[PDB]
Amino acid sequence: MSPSDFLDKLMGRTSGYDARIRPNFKGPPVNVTCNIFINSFGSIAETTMDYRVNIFLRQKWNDPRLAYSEYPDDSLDLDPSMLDSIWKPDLFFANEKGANFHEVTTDNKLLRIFKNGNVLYSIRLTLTLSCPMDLKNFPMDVQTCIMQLESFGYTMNDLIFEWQDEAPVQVAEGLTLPQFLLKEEKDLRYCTKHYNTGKFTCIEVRFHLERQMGYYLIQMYIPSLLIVILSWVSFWINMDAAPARVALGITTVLTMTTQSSGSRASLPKVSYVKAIDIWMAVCLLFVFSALLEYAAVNFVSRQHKVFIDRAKKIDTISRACFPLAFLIFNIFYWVIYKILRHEDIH
Amino acid sequence: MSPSDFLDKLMGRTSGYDARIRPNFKGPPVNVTCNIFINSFGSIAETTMDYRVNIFLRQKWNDPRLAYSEYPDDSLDLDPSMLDSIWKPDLFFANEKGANFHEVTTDNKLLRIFKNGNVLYSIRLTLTLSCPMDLKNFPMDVQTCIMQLESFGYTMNDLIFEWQDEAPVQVAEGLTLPQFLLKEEKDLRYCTKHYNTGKFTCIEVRFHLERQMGYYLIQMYIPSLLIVILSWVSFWINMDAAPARVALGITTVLTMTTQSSGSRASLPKVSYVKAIDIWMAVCLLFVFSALLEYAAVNFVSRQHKVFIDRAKKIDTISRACFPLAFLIFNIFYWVIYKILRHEDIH
Amino acid sequence: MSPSDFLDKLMGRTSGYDARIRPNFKGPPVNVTCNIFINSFGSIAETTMDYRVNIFLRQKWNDPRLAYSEYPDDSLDLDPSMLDSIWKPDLFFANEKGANFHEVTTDNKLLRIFKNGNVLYSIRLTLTLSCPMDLKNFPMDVQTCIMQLESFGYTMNDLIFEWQDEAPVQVAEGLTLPQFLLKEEKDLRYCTKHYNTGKFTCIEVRFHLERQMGYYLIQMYIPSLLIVILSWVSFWINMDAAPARVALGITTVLTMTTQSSGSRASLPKVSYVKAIDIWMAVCLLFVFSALLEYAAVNFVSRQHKVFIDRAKKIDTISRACFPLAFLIFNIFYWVIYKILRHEDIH
Amino acid sequence: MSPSDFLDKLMGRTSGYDARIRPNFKGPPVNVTCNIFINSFGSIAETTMDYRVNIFLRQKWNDPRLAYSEYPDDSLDLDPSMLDSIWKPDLFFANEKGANFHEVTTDNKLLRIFKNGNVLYSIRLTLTLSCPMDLKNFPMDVQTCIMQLESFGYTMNDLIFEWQDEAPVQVAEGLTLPQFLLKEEKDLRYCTKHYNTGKFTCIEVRFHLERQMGYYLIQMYIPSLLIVILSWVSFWINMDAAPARVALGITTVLTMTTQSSGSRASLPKVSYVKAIDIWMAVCLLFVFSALLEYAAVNFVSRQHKVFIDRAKKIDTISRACFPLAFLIFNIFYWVIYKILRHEDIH
Amino acid sequence: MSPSDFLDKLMGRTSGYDARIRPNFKGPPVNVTCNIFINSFGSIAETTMDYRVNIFLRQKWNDPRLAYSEYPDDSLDLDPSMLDSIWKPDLFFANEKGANFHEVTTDNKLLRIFKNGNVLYSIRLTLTLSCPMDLKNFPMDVQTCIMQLESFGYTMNDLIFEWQDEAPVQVAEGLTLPQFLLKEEKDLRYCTKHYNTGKFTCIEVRFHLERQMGYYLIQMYIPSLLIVILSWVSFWINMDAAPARVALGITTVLTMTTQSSGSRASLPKVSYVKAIDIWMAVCLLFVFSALLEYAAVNFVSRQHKVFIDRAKKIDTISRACFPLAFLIFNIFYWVIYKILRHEDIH
Ligand SMILES: *[C@@H]1O[C@H](CO)[C@@H](O[C@@H]2O[C@H](CO)[C@@H](O)[C@H](O)[C@H]2NC(C)=O)[C@H](O)[C@H]1NC(C)=O
Ligand SMILES: *[C@@H]1O[C@H](CO)[C@@H](O[C@@H]2O[C@H](CO)[C@@H](O)[C@H](O)[C@H]2NC(C)=O)[C@H](O)[C@H]1NC(C)=O
Ligand SMILES: *[C@@H]1O[C@H](CO)[C@@H](O[C@@H]2O[C@H](CO)[C@@H](O)[C@H](O)[C@H]2NC(C)=O)[C@H](O)[C@H]1NC(C)=O
Ligand SMILES: *[C@@H]1O[C@H](CO)[C@@H](O[C@@H]2O[C@H](CO)[C@@H](O)[C@H](O)[C@H]2NC(C)=O)[C@H](O)[C@H]1NC(C)=O
Ligand SMILES: *[C@@H]1O[C@H](CO)[C@@H](O[C@@H]2O[C@H](CO)[C@@H](O)[C@H](O)[C@H]2NC(C)=O)[C@H](O)[C@H]1NC(C)=O
Repeated sequence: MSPSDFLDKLMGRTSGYDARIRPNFKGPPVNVTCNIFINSFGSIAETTMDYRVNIFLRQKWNDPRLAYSEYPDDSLDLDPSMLDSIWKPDLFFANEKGANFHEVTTDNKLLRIFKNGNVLYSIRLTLTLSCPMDLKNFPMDVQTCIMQLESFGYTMNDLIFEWQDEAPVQVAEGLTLPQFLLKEEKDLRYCTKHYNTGKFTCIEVRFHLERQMGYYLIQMYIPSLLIVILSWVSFWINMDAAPARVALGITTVLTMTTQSSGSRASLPKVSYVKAIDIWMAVCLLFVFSALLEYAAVNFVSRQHKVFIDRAKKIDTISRACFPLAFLIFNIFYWVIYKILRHEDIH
Repeated sequence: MSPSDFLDKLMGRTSGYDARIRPNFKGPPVNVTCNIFINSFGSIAETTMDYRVNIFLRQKWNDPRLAYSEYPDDSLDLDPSMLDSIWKPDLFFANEKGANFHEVTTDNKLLRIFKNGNVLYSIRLTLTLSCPMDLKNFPMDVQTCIMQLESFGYTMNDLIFEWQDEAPVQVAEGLTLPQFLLKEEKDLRYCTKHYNTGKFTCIEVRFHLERQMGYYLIQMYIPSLLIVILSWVSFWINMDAAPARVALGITTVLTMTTQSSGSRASLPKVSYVKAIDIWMAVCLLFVFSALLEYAAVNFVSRQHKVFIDRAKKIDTISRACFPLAFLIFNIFYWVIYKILRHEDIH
Repeated sequence: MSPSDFLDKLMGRTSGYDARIRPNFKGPPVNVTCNIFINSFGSIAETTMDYRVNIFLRQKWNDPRLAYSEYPDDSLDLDPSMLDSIWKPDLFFANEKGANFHEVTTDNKLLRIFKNGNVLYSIRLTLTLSCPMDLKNFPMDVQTCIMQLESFGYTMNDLIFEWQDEAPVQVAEGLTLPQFLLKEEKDLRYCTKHYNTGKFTCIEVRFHLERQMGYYLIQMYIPSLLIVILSWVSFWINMDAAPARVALGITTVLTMTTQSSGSRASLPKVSYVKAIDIWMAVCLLFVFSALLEYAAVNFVSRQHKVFIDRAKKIDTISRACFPLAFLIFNIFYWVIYKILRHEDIH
Repeated sequence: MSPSDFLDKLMGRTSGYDARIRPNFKGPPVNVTCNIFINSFGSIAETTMDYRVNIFLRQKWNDPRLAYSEYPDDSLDLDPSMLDSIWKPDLFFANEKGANFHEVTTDNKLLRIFKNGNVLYSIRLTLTLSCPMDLKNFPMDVQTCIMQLESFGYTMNDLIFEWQDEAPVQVAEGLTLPQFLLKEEKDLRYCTKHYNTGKFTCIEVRFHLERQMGYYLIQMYIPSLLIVILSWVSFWINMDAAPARVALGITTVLTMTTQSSGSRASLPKVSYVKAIDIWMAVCLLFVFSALLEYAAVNFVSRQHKVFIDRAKKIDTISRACFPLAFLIFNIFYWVIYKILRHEDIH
Repeated sequence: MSPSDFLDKLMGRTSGYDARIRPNFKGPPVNVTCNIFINSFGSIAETTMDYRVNIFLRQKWNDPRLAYSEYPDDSLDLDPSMLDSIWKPDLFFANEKGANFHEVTTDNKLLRIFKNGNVLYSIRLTLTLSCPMDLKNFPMDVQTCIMQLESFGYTMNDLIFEWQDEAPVQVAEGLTLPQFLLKEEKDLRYCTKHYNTGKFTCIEVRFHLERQMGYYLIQMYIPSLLIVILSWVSFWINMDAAPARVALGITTVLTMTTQSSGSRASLPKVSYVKAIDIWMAVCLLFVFSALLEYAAVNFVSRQHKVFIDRAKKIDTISRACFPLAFLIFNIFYWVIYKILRHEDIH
């Protein structure tokens, strides 16, 4: 009746329970059903290609040696300090770079035991998980982060992991990300590792994150468009003001180069072309073409009177031709980069 | 009479005390009253959306098995090394990203036991707590940091947390923050977590922090206003000095772009518009309009004499119209951003 | 006679010594005298408002139960591994953000026991201590760092800390700081904490640090003075060279703005005005006034001959008036900021 | 038959097994065969000259005292908590700056014991390994990272390490690096340490990494080439526009200096010349020569008419001579830096 | 004969060996001879004034109680897990800011015991050691790093440290440093600490590091020399081109200021003058003098014809006088900073 003697009667030397033996030795494999609650989600860094998460991991399995029939209550929520005295699955995260438990006050490790021997085991973890990021279409990209739960020491004939049938991944209410939107749907997949040591169980969960475009509109696109429009001002300046137009061209080209360099400041040094790179390259080509247009005008207007009329015609043609070509480029760029974004994330 | 035998007579194998059993087993839930002393408060980072605090956490509860009637003194302040031999609540901080205890010399873990079994337990902690920050109205914003104290392994029928009736949150005297002002009032709320594992107790405390505006006046607003005034100098320069006025416009526009980029250097990449963004955008529009005004003057004054008088009229009109419009914008901006700040923090 | 049996005869089950009981139970409080040797001193960061120190902490007290009369030698320097078997004071550092012990080879924890029971206990620590910094007069400021030694679990009726009468704070010979000068005198004060848990002993030591001005002369003051002198060159250029003088004014103003922004790069975002801020503001006002002077000259000289003579008079007056006013400002600035520095540090 | 008594019958006080004695005491040395699975590979930093890896390390050896003949199954995959009760080799990584084990849930330490006493021991590690990098030919370099497995406490007469005959190094499928390509072939070598303490076994594995050139084309080469082409525009401007051409030369030279400084931002301060340094130096020489060409033209054209024709001839010659010389330099540079890259990596 | 009983017969309760007593109690002090193997050497940071090293530390002493006469072999290389059961010296590093042991696989702690009781104890450590750096002559300086090995708990009458007579400091073959050259000779000195707690043994080793000058030639000296040569181009431009020459002077002065600021980017904020500071100051003075020369020419040439001839004479004199004075300064600077470097390092 007392609780103290029941605790060590269930598991102990008198009971003969061995925590080094899985519940069904030399029998069917242990079936562990897992679910995850995401308390926080952030620190998504493209430079290191990883993200930090904080979760409650819940594992449920069955231990026949832990079945009791004395206490009337079906479930026993006991003290989370006898985890060392019972068998537990050897779960680990395959793509984890860094993981830690939480020891604030009492370690966060809930354990409930049912009448039939069902064990529920909940533990709070902080993980840093690697995420290979495809940075093509970078300002308008969608990334897929994965989380793999794998057995390290037991093969498929001893330990099998399964996702819970209902709500395997829950997210804390009000969880928002400053840079990304987390899609409501989450993919559950069956990884299965094959090493030279054998076959090991694995379960995978995939989160989809869409980058928000407002910051890049404020920071990169609008300043570059302003530089292009500023370079167009040269066409309305008197053709005899050589220092003015030449300085306009120089400053616009150099500023465009600086902005192109700065657009990849917080990104890994990937060796393919991104969407922002295409935008910056076209803007640089536009400002360079404006400077070359003035160079042609200056060269033509001193060939001595059709040489003056020809330069005036070049300026008047450019005044309308540059914005029209830029508008056509903008239409094509935005249409094709909002059409690629209609490709299925899967 | 001796202290040594009393210490292990109160809790030990002879006494039969079990630290794995809560004080009132199969009875009413344990009522733990908590209070907090804030020793330090700082490291408020908008990029990571967290703040670091150092606290003394005091928990008081009642243990009937710990009631004694031998020693005359009502309270016993004993050695803080037998915390492992008594039951303690499993408190944890829900929004904590990182927590640590202090082990300098002797671990800081005071324990007092009263005659009636009242236990007072004080522990020094350093916490990093996540704070979701609303950066709209950024230079003139007010943030609300929260701290949640929650039970991990016990449900509401076993463990209930309550704030102390008098002085639940105390702050160290002379505690100041370089960037923020901490409001005297603190909000105490009742969170209550509902997971698939059950219902768990929670208590919340909210601190209000008002950002001080002096640094942003020195660093961002005044330099931008100086750039705008500098761009106004062009209107008083001779209209024939094309390189001078064109260079003025170019340099002011490029400097304005650089300042706008630098105004978000230490901020998260949020995708909404802040107050400083509106200010920078309007200043950029003003300097761009000054350059376009000179472009119009230069184009008009060479159409050949009303063409010269018209350009002179444009310059004389701009000389008065630009500062007046800027003053009207300043009045509206500051009035509406000191009117929004009158909205109740709650 | 053997040492091995004497070691556990002094403290052990046979002796009846209890390490959980203070030396004079139910009697006068234990008087612990402390002294500190500073091995290193550095990492003074204004952004985080803390400094890192490395110390040897020596505590001396009396334990009557540890008095022996067998060995002829008065002092016994024993192995530093039986610290767990004797009572020790629960000292801690109130303003410490981070502390660590040193475990290189054998842990650094000397223990000597005298014939009369006097215990000397020396331990090597590394501390990060918070220092609230008053950054007014920043380039020519004097800071006061404090170190508080406080009892966590014992009140004044059980434990009292005192500084040693002679040499309570010693500094390692040749200890220098790259940015600061450490004053020879150190202040010893009596803090005493009053919480809702009671009254706790505290002792405080204050170090005074004077910032050295050579780096700021090389880095900030001289470049700004050079920019001001460069802006004065405009007064000697021909008044018809509008692009030259206008470009001089623009570049000087923009460079002054950049230097003013950079002068607060490694400082916390405080919301008051510092001395370097006043210097930068006055230099910016000077260069802006030079540009406005040229704007006035350019406007006046085209009003058509007294209009040319008047502009020449303005230039000739400015040539002498600008350096004289700057010299007067320099005299006042340096005099009042070397007069404020004569205020007593206490 | 029971597992519990078999576990401590194999190794324990009853068996007489001593974990402090190697399997063949006073006999032939223990032959440990090792293999490695690389789970992740990244964080290759030139500044610190190290790279971070995550591996599964598998060691196989023979322990005659662990041979059993009771259980029918040839292999026993037991609980990974009795590693302390058996002898294990003292492997360590010679070039490791930082190493850590993984304790997520159950520590990742698989152990299998065969009928004949063969022990297979697999452990998950995260290593930071130093890599001395030869940065000559930096944008087009190939680096060789090494990993050394060495015995610390046993000499060659007690412990010998060998690579597994088949698949000693496996890489996870889909493992990619943002900056480098990892060559399929891996070199296996026999290091052998000779200290004053004796001779110690060592085995080495070498990975070859080729840097991808796309990022440096986008970031460094193309902007510099654009600056050079921009400097060529001066030759087509009217020779009387002195401020325009002089400003072109100044801006191109200063931008070239800034790009040369920025090309070594994320590199160690090595004291030899790299390929990117040669490219930047030649580009700087080209833009400086363009400015000096205009200086010569300006000086010649005012010697007063053959002085005007001579300056025109200089400009017309430069118009064709500068791009031709730059093209010849580009041909030579790229040919010799894609010829050096044909040198055998070994 | 068996090894297992011999291991605990040598040290154990049966033997009576006490690890808390030094080998010769109440006798002559223990003489520990030390030597060091440097596996790696790097991370020399001037900002924090420290360097990181990785070493094997070998200590040899004599323990009479450990002398055996049973096993025929003179030396026993036993398992490195019984270090807790024998006495060891309490060595520590006086100038260490951070130290860590290596626990990869089996902890790296070799122990050999000889027939006569000689103990050899080797341990792998990673240290961060503070190094006070004299940054006068910074680009061409030589630094001296020290390493102190000191006893913490034992005085000179109990424990004495000595360097090994032959090869006390060995360096791994092929050890190179990107920024420094490590001199072959190493100084061995006798520190001896005198505290208020007594006299403590210490041994010191000094390494000499010479900074390599190639990086600073590429990064700082050559760009500044190019800026000076660029400023000399103004003397060959027509004296009537005021915007061109004035812009040349402005850009050269501002770029020189920026380079002077950037030359101390990765250095502590010391308050004395370095060699690079002298170089930058003289270059800044040269470019400022060129601008002032043009200002004088512009002022003189409009005093209205001897006023034109005088300005032409000033320009022609400057054309030869500026490079000659710069060459003389270069000769003096390099001669005296390669003469100071001939001072003996000791
Ligand atoms: C774990 O789940 C697996 C899969 O459902 C179970 O394996 C099945 O067991 C039933 C009952 O004995 C057999 O009829 C099936 O043929 C098995 N299928 C496979 C693929 O093995 C297994 O028994 C479960 N383990 C436990 C302990 O209940
Ligand atoms: C903890 O506090 C709760 C709330 O005051 C107590 O619950 C009440 O107990 C009284 C006395 O038995 C009952 O009359 C009330 O109906 C209870 N209310 C509720 C909502 O449960 C509880 O008894 C306290 N626990 C202890 C150990 O004193
Ligand atoms: C610790 O120091 C205090 C202060 O000197 C001692 O308290 C005094 O003790 C003497 C001797 O009994 C009394 O006459 C005084 O009245 C006490 N003064 C106060 C303010 O308490 C105390 O006894 C010392 N403790 C020990 C163990 O020696
Ligand atoms: C480990 O491998 C070595 C090398 O194969 C073995 O050494 C050989 O052992 C055989 C059998 O006794 C001898 O005939 C050879 O002369 C040995 N060669 C050398 C170079 O020593 C060694 O026996 C193996 N160890 C074990 C325990 O099997
Ligand atoms: C450690 O070394 C010291 C110095 O050599 C030894 O001290 C000497 O011991 C000899 C032999 O007894 C004496 O003759 C000398 O007078 C001692 N000199 C000094 C300065 O003390 C010491 O004996 C050595 N310790 C051991 C255990 O051998």
